[PDB]
Amino acid sequence: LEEEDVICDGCNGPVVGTRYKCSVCPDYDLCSVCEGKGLHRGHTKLAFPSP
Ligand SMILES: [Zn+2]
Ligand SMILES: [Zn+2]
Repeated sequence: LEEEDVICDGCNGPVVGTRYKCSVCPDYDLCSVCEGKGLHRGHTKLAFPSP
């Protein structure tokens, strides 16, 4: 089947658990690893569960 998966704009890895979606940039997300590394710090991101 076709599934919609979230891939990290930082490491191209899967975004599972908590996803950080930028509130300004279009279709931009980070995994918790890339967030921890402090990527995309200039913009406010939305943090919510990624099932
Ligand atoms: Zn990442
Ligand atoms: Zn942004």
